[PDB]
Amino acid sequence: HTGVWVGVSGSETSEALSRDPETLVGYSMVGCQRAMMANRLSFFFDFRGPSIALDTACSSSLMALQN
Amino acid sequence: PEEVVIAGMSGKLPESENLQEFWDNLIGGVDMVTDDDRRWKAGLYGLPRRSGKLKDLSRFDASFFGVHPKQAHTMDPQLRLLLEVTYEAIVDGGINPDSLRGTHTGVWVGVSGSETSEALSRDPETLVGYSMVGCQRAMMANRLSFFFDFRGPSIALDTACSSSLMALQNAYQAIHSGQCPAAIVGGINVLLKPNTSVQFLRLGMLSPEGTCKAFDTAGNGYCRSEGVVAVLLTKKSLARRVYATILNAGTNTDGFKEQGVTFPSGDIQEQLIRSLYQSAGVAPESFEYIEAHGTGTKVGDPQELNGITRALCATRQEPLLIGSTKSNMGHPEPASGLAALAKVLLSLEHGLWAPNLHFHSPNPEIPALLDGRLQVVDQPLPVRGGNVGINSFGFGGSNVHIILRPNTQPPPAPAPHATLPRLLRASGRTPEAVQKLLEQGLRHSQDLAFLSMLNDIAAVPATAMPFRGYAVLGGERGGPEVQQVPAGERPLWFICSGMGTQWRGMGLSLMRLDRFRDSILRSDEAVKPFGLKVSQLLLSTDESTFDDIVHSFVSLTAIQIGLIDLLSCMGLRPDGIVGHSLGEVACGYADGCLSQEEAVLAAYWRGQCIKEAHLPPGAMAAVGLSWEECKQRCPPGVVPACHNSKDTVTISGPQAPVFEFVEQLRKEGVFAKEVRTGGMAFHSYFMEAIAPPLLQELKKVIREPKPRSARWLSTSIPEAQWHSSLARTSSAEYNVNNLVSPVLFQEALWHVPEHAVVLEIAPHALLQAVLKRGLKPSCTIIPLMKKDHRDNLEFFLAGIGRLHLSGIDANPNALFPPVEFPAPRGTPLISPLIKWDHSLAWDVPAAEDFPNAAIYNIDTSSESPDHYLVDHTLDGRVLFPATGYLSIVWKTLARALGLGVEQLPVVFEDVVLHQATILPKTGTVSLEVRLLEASRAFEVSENGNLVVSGKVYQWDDPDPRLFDHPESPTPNPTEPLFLAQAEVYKELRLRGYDYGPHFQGILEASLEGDSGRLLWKDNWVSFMDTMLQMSILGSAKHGLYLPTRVTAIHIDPATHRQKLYTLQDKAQVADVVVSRWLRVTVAGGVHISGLHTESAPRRQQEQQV
Repeated sequence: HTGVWVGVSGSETSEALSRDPETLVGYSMVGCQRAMMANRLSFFFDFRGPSIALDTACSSSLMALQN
Repeated sequence: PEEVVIAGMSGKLPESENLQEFWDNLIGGVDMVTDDDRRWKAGLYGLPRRSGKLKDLSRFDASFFGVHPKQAHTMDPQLRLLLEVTYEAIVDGGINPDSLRGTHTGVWVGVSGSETSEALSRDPETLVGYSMVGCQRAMMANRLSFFFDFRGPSIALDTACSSSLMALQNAYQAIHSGQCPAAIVGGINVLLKPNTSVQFLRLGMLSPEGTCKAFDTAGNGYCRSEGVVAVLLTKKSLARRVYATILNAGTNTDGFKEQGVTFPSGDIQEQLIRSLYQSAGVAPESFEYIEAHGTGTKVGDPQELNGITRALCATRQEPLLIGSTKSNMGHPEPASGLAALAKVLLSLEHGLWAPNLHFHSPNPEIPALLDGRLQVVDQPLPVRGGNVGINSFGFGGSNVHIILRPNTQPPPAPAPHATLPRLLRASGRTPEAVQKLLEQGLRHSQDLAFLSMLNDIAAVPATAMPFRGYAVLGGERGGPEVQQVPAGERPLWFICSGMGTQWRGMGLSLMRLDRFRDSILRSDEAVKPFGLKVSQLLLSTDESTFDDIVHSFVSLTAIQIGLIDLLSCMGLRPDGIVGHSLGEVACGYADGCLSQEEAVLAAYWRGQCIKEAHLPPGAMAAVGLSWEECKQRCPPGVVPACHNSKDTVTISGPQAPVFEFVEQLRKEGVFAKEVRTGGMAFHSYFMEAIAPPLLQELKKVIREPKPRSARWLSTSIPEAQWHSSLARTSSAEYNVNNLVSPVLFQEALWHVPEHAVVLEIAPHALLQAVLKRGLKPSCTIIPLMKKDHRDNLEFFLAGIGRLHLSGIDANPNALFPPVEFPAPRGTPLISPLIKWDHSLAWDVPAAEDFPNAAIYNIDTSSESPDHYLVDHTLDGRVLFPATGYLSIVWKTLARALGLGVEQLPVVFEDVVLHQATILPKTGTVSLEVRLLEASRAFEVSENGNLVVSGKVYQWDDPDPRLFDHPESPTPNPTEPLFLAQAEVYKELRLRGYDYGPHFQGILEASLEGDSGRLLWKDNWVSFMDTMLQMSILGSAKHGLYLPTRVTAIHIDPATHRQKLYTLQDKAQVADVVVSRWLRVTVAGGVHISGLHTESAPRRQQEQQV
């Protein structure tokens, strides 16, 4: 039931890949969405617990540790 | 632990400016998803044309939230709407926001997009710094905490489409564990960037029909929608209104799934549901309605519904109701959960289940729907009663499920107090807001809980909400009054009237109140030893009841004490106390210098002592003359009695001298009158004899004197003595002096500061004129009772209302018995009633602020949409079609002009192809096209080498005549035979052109090669290449010739659509003509002029040896 709390505040790569409507690929949503930063880890490691992506700025990592 | 309840709720949802409109749409069957062009021109990039969208995003009351005009434009619309919706959420439950300020309450906001941050930082030369404060994802919770001063956790979750419900789960954990006393939960999602809808469409999640057809066979995808919804979770000890109680909320991730990351897993969802309903101790049968995700996808719905069937519907007898709010308003990804919660709570409040649209046949992959074990709500169903469940499952894999126990509180049993009139006080940002609140209050006049909750939230400072209003309900003469409130603190003062105010049947209209009755009973107990009861005196009917001095004095003191008690109940404390001579007793009670029993006893003793001695009758008379002048005018035996004001002076004395001087005044014509006291000249020398026994009795009456607070201003003694010992403490000597020394009311008035709120505390506002003239013009008298009025409770309530309008915060809930909480089910919602100042319109990013010279990657692999190019093989090597460059340049021009290719008739001129690009077998080749609009020229470069050059520009005035087929120079009447597709392409093969199936599009051609029929697919490259093939077909020159120059080309999609005619089979065909004399190849909507082809050396690969 182990769960993944990840402190992230920047999703810049999401913008770069989603800048051209003609040739974008739907994979970018799976690979760049902020929430996937933890869901990918849970998917690979087979964790059935929580998977959150906190966003408080400059304190997100320690907030994840507290959670 | 502690109970967690849903105190309040608010939000803005697709085509629903408030929750009441959301409900009106849900029940009425309206489809909140529309086909408008608000966010972007519909059909852009092939996106689904339909999307549920909020009505307006440009409204925000920045001033109320301390956001400056510049900061407002740079702020995210989500944050502005969220501030407003959260304020509505706090007030929905009656919890005044200032009560939670400084509390540990924590904000959880679930959000998934930051398009505004990407937009406002696009130009690094002029972007403003404060764009990050107002657009950062972390500021969704931080800004709310900053404004509302919440010292608890402030987080912003993403959790991939289950953010709102995950935040609700975290808030439930926090309040359950005692970490936080209350929580605010939010969900926000706005559609501003078409690239995101394009991504979701490419992933295959969006529905081409633009509808979430839940639990139905036609399920294809989901319709994206905008939402902003905020909820207030509080522990049961605080909640004033309760919607439902959160029995248990959980969360789990699907973990590793062989199918993929975006594949819903039903086993894990079933495990979570079962675990939760086991940990909460709730039988599966108790459930009455589970709000399924219902996204509408083909794979997700079977998994979720089968999981629900296994977890819940396995061991029950009656069928289970299943619903999906997304079929109505679309799918707000981050805020989907809270939208479902809002729907469920509204349906519970209104006693119906909001139906589910777009369901006309079950999905045969779900056995439960086919059987009766699950019942979809396709029409309204009354709420029978049970526990509800809500689950939101993000596409990442995070699941959330919450069990709810609906609130079932019946309306209270009627009580006599409900007949008495109430008072409603409102405060708003605009007069219209206060009027709206008053109107809604008057509609529900009989709902005590609603009025109590409204009165609780109206206590807000005048600076924030400048307009106030009040309305007495339950009385015949009741009409809302509204006026703007001047800012700044206004001192509150008390003026206690004198001996004159006394009338038959006074106070009975106030005995119906509780505090007044208790005060009167305490007074009667105080005076009980002497044989008379104040209650009996008030209840008397004889017009001679109050002719006695003692009855009048004691009843007057009791009534004033009761009024002063009523004012205290509402938290009011005076900054100034001033009294007429009988009043100072009551005034003394106001400051606490006396206890109630002491004051009542003193009044009775004064009366009895006055009765004991006998003096010659003498009438106290009022004369309108200057006080000092009155001194000289007054005859012997009379002394001034009351310095009411600058003009008003009532003189008293022996009856005969007063009559003589009254006759003299009447001769003068000046104002002359005498108040009725039983013919007694109070405050004159006659009272001197009465004193000794008066002091004796009062000494026992007042055991230990006490200091007179600085607030109390003494009319008994001049200011010169205001440092004196005698006038320093409320004592027997003080009362004796008051009974003897003349009244100095006018003097004490001058210390009433400007903008004072006086209150004539007495059974009858006798001194309204005196106070109006004496006080400075700005003051406000606000009288509380009146003489002979039918319902004095209405007058008192209107007095409290005027007090409210004047700035003073008086909460009328104290007057009446408290209302039990939680409030009954069905109480009107308060969120729709809160209206803001939306005069201004703040910047909202447009679709042109997001990225959309032009560079094109030609990928010829199997999956690439350009895979058809692998059929354009000449000499055995694949080459980019000459017409392929034309299409790329055309798309570039369309994008720059901001139109679609189908809508842009274009003209190419003086095109030159300088080199041939060989499409690699493995890899890609990138072509870059640049335009010079002013020169109307274009260039296509390949790795820095010029490929195609010429001119391209929009065709201003298309004309169909240009495409009429030129008369053929050869009649060809016989037409015995024609070249079939096989034969024409066999000839082309012999010449060396090796076109594949995709570029085989000449259904038939004439022998001379001038006429033919061309097949039309959606690809323009193939059609134009087939035109060039027809041109090449009729030439006598052998070997392969490639285009090198075209003089002019015209294209017109409209005429092209008109020209295409379907064949007997389903195929679409276009008729072509080639006139070599005129040098034109015309087919459908295309017109090629001045084509020049140059022979190309054979590759001499001689792969065949």
